[PDB]
Amino acid sequence: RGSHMEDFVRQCFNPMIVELAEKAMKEYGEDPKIETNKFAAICTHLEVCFMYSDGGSKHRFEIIEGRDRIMAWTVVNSICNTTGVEKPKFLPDLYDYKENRFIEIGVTRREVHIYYLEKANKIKSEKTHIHIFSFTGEEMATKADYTLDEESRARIKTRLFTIRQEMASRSLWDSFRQSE
Ligand SMILES: O=C(NC[C@@H]1Cc2ccccc2O1)c1nc([C@@H]2CCCN2C(=O)CSc2ccccc2Cl)[nH]c(=O)c1O
Ligand SMILES: [Mn+2]
Ligand SMILES: [Mn+2]
Repeated sequence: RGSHMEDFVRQCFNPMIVELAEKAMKEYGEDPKIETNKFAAICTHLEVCFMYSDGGSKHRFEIIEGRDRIMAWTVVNSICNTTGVEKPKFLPDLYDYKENRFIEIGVTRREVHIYYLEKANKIKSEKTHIHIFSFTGEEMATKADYTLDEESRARIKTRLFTIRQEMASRSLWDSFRQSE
């Protein structure tokens, strides 16, 4: 079976994002052909991570997401034993070489207050910065430190709203909203 959401995801995101999401889903044992809504969510979260990395200077952000599980952890230990920063219990998404902290990036279809709370409950690591974006343009970061330029975060937000418009124009937004 081939769904509409699957054919939309492959057309919306660039091929480098799609295969990085496909490899990550199969690496954790889930089929992008069937869990199509999470397929869309990983591509979305992945693109936001890359846009976030493009916000600072050239050699400021180190990307951990998208890598294979073993290599993603390899980079973390290298950073930890370089920076003298505690090794996080869970895999983060980035590392800020300027502010010396790992970053967890969240993208939700719900209230930014709600997801931060559960994101901090599962993290339990006080050092890793948390940064949430929403499909409605809201954002909440830890200690209100949003790290990036206003222009850089704004580019992320408008991209997220474009995705929801394209989903809504294909009637796929309602199913995507009720999947999270
Ligand atoms: O890195 C993460 N997980 C490690 C690997 C990576 C990975 C890929 C596939 C399947 C499993 C899987 O686990 C990670 N996980 C999550 C959420 C929270 C509960 C676990 N989760 C998932 O179900 C992953 S789908 C998803 C949905 C929306 C946005 C982003 C994603 Cl990835 N949100 C993150 O922002 C994040 O970075
Ligand atoms: Mn991650
Ligand atoms: Mn994340």
